[PDB]
Amino acid sequence: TRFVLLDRSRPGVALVTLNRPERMNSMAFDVMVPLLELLGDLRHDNSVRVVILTGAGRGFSSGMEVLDNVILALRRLHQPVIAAVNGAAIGGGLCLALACDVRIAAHNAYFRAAGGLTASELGLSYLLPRAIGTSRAFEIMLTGRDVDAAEAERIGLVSRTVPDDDLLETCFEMAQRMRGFSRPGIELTKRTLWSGLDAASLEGHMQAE
Amino acid sequence: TRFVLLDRSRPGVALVTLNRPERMNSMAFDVMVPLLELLGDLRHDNSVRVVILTGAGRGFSSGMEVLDNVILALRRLHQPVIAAVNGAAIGGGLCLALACDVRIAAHNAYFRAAGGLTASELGLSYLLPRAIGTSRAFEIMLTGRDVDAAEAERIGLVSRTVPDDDLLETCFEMAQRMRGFSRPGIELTKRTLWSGLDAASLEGHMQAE
Amino acid sequence: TRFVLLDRSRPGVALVTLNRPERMNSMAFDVMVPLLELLGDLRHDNSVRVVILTGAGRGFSSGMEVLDNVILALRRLHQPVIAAVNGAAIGGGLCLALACDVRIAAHNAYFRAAGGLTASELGLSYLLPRAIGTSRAFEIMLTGRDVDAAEAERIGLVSRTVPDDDLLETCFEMAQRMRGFSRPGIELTKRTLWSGLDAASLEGHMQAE
Repeated sequence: TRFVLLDRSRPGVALVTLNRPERMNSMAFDVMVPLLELLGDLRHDNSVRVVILTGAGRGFSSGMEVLDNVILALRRLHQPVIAAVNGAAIGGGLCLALACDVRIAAHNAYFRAAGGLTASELGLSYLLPRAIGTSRAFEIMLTGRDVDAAEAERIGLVSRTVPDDDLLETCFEMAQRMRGFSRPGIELTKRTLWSGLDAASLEGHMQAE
Repeated sequence: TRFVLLDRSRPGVALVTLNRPERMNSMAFDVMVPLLELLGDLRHDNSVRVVILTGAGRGFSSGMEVLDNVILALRRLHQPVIAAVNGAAIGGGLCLALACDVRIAAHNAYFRAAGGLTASELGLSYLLPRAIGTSRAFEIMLTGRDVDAAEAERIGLVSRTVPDDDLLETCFEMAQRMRGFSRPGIELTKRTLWSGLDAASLEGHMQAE
Repeated sequence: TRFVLLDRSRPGVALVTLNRPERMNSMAFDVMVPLLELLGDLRHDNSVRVVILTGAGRGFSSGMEVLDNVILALRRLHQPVIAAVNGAAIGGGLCLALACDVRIAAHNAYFRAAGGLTASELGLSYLLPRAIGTSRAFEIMLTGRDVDAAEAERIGLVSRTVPDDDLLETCFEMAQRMRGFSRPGIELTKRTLWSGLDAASLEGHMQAE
């Protein structure tokens, strides 16, 4: 009945579930705003070392902009965010997954860019070519085709694709491994990675303080 | 007898053929300048939704700079450009293909960087690592080796590799699919993609107007 | 007994061996400083066309910063540098390999990011996502897992993976091929490639002089 659920069962992990499976967790206002407030809170929760983000039901997400705020909130966390893509990641849903630090896909997952200049398409146009190279990003976005989970793994859109039944535990297993590193160590890795993408030059980035 | 041919057989599509098969469509002045003027015209033709670019004969192209003007003209089109790489794409020819939005290769195609600071090598050095990653771009350009069509598909230099006999119709099939999207929608996708490559940061790009 | 060895057996090639196999050629001060001085000398040696960099013993390298100076010295050479990754490339060792122009791996090799804001992690965070895309770079660096030589080749972290016994000769064969191009031609290719990575835009890069 809540639009975004939080699960703190596992030590050091916050499992966040987009919860309107009826509408394929479409990123309407009443989903993205509570998500934004939760992401803000999680930033200050030092018991949480890793965030796993997933969708209730059949889809991950079918996707006055709040998506850009959410994207930057994900990036602002000192915790790594693992997207557990359990089903359809479409438009804003694909962009949300690309805003996470790691993606793992269920066999059931597929990915589509879709949709008017939106935060979603701007985010996609920045992040997708940097994930999978310009050739594949360009034709996927220009044809608007579906990318299945096997292809997503092959081309490096996700890190791994696993049986639907194994998805969350794979993510929990990865989170558990990440817990073994120090909180400031992991944070620095995440921060250098995202700022490395924006860096003007190699030398400038190496001079970062 | 014309050095660049235009074919408007298929609705919404302009098939452009580099036509000096004798010299493997080498990007001499008398080819690139008519191509440049045609690309300028196509920009204003609202009957054309998609451009397919290919070479006459055995090669795609064997490649006071006009290549840079052509590169920027391709990019300036609101229409997606599909390179139908039917054979040898060498030097300026590879750079021309990389300046298109999507590449499809015939079984017959192969790719080589070749050649004096040229627009070709500058364009390549920017575009190839962004297409296929720095490791592969660097050694392909530093060894100057041939890359066959099967490898090109594997590493994401092209989106697909198909039988020689099926090349153009695969491209027409993709163009036909792209026609289904609105003209301003497709345009925005192409524009965000190319400007995304040049963007200084994620956040700056998301603030684009 | 020297910490960095130079081998000029093969014409046009300088084979540089990191020589403290006892400590897995860890990039301590007494290794990196002589390497830095050697890289400086090699820059002025016009008999040397290609540099091959490798490690003595079982590892490539297990890795007040001098690593950043070494990184920029490698990049400053007009000669291509081929990393012959003969074993463990860990932390600064992986970053060193990523600072070379081409990587070839022995069957024996594996790669790990490891480690406090260091030149190593900054260099990695810039170079790894540009080599293999953000999805794989991010999870490899955030999980700190080992990447074996077969995977490294598959994802384009290295150009090729070969039997341990064949590693150096594969590199010598590639160097021999690179020798066939002119010294200023090869130099320009290397320079456009590295500056292309830092370029602000396609058009700006094409206007380079």
